[PDB]
Amino acid sequence: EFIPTNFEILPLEKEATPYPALIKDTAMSKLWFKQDDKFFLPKANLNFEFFSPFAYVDPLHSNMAYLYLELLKDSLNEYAYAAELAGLSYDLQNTIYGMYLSVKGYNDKQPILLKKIIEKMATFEIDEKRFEIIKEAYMRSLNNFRAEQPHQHAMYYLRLLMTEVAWTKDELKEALDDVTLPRLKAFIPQLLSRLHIEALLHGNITKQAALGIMQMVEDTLIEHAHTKPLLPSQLVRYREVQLPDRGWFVYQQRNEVHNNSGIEIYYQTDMQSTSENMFLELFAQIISEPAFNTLRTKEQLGYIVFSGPRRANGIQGLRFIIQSEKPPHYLESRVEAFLITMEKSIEDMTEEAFQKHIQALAIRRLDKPKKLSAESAKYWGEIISQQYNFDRDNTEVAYLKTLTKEDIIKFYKEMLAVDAPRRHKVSVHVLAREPEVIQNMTEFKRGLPLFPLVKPH
Amino acid sequence: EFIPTNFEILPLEKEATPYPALIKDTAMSKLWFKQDDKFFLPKANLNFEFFSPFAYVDPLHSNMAYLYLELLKDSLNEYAYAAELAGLSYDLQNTIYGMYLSVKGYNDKQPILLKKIIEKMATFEIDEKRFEIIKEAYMRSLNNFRAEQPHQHAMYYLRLLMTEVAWTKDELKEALDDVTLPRLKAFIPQLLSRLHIEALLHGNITKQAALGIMQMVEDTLIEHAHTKPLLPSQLVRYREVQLPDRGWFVYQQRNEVHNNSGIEIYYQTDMQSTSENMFLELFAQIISEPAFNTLRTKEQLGYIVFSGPRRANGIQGLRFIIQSEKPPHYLESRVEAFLITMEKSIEDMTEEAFQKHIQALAIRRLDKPKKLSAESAKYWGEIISQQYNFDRDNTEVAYLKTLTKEDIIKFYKEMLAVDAPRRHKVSVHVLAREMSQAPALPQPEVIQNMTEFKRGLPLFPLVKPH
Repeated sequence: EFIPTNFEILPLEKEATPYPALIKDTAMSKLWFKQDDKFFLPKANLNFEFFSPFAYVDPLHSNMAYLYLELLKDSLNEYAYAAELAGLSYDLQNTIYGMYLSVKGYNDKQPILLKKIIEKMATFEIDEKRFEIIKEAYMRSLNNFRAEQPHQHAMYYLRLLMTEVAWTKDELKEALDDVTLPRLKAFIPQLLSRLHIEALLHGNITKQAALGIMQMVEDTLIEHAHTKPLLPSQLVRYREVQLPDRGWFVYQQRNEVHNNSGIEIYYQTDMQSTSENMFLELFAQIISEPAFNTLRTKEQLGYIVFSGPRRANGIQGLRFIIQSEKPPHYLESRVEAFLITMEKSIEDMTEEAFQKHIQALAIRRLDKPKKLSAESAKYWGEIISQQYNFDRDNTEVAYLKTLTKEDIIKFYKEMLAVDAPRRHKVSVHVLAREPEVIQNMTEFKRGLPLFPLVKPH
Repeated sequence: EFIPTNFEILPLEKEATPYPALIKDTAMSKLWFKQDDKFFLPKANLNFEFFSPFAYVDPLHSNMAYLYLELLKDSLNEYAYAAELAGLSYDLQNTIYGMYLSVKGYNDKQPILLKKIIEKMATFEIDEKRFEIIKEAYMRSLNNFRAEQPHQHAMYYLRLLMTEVAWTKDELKEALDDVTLPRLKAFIPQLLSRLHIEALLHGNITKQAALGIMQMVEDTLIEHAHTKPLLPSQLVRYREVQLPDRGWFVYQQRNEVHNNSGIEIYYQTDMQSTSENMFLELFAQIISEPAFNTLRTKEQLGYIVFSGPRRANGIQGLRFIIQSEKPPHYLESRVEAFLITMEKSIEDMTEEAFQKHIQALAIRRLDKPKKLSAESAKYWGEIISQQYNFDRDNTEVAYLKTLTKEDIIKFYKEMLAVDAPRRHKVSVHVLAREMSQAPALPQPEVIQNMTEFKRGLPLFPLVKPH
């Protein structure tokens, strides 16, 4: 029931910001807030990150976190679905860093519902055969990972190689022999003991009641297990590996199931500066549409052929996701033919190609939101990257029109040419069922540098 | 009963290697061993190192590790005294890596005592009031670390800044407010679940008996806590902080007791490449005696005046440790004045200073070991640094004959001078309790948050192991 009365719209106050302001920061939590200006709807959306150290400590802890949230979902689904039937949808998911909480719906009863959600996932129990079915089930999903689509395989190996630490699915497979009820049951209060909160509150709501409810919530967190905040030195992130400025390295991975060869051709550009976002977006699109002309039709590589940006750890990147059944060096050679095609296709650009193209980028980028969850998802998508540049849109567009033909030529050469000093190229071969070598990826990653992080504005 | 009857000199075998070979490799361990051709004593060394991810993850489990090993030795002391009286030493220690074991002594009950030690710390129990005493007592030992001399305190900050992760002593101090005995006792076998041992064994035993001792140990572990081997992706090390190629950064702390300011002046040259070893060593000796001659002696700056190299994490370095009662920037100015003094003193070198200086550097570096415990500490210090290049001596001497003096200007200009494009300069201030011509150096940065400092900063590569 939960008092479905108050659907009223709340008028905007003195805090007449168009972007979410950080209304509370502690060592326990960090709180951003934004009333709805454009839509004025009787709705609210809430997103929560619970940051905690125990997440990527070891493949065993990751499995336990998984199973925790997984069986947690299995526990609460039976209670939650009738309230979800009332028009309040949600999602619980995980991060490599922490936990992902979504609360979406009306303004009327999210405080009571979220209250009972916190009270519910605080005091948590395990059934035996339930644990076995879920265990076996994810065990299937794990050794299944030999049998999926090579574009996912390629993105998995790329996010393996180009992060700081990475636990393979093999280790995850072998370690499931030890997941016992007492071991998880020891793990559970340890995890929830000490953690960090981060929250998005967005809708026709107030700041003070948001602070009081959020306060109430973290006070309940302290009420259960005597929660203490985290230390501000263990809010670390994982950096990304610096290529030694010239290397073009490659290796191979042999699939077992699919008679298909994926391939991902990674390029380190740079951190997201304001110039580099528009460099990479515009250059990506200038190699986008002629690729639609030449790759499927003319070069006939495959059907799942993809190229483009990479947004991870605050670091930009360039990729070529292609799954087909080919020799990988043969496929690389026609990718290099496409690189020659785009290289001269730069220098053959008229003013017209340029102008239609930058207007294409413009309408590609420009759109007003259409629902509070969309804009809230973009803002959350900025809070997870800890950037907060709320008006990067206007600045990047204002920069975007201030480009020349020669502006991307000077962008092109040092990173992409064959005689290039800043060429950061690396590919990953995924084989079908039938530079330097990389023997041990730890010993590979041993003597390679690490990129800096972004200054928070 | 630990009195020996083993007085038998073992004849050296057909296996006449001058350096320890990897005689046993598993996914669990890695084992290095030699025996003394020269020294001929019935004694042996043992340097077991436990390795674990969970050691330095947080203040809390590290606190539990230290209190564990403390009450561990405290329990096994009353037995240990007869061995210690006989010349059978041991040491349990903790590292940033894991826990550190170093046994040394005679050839009597070596597998036997080691068997007991491993089996004891394998299955170990806790008393209540014993836990209260270890808690309270090391808790009292914590806030004493405000009170030490700032050269020691500054070297703590040096190993603080020049690593990847580092827990300060306050946060580590505060985290013991909630440590109860059941949390530790739950923690312990989880700690002991998986771990790595890599050991150097040196002295009067054989190869096959060493294989049996190693097997013994790991089998004892698998017997107790069912230890399984690691995978080689969790063979991590910590990286070291990049400097932004021209920056000179500094900050200050303040002591309460001492009325003196300290300083340590760090310089990132480079990794130990063949050139850089003889470069920095030669520069270290040429900055050794004249700094002692003019700064501490002649200028009478202070008493805790120290100069010289720094070698940590496979990274060379140059540091200057000076505690005195001075303004530290004033002190910087005369440090830099000494740099100009040395700069001029370079070009004034004849061939006699040159030849006597490099020969004295050679004899400073070259010496055959006298005590067996010394050479084991050097080799061990190289095994923990994962270098293993034991024939670095021939390497260094062969490189040494190929040096000039203009090379050290080439060393001086981009790396050490003030007009440097490749300037990697960093000092550390430590204030006192209450707080002859220098040019205008560029401005330093204030450093409020060391974490937010290290946040966007690159990290160094690691070393290819020899």
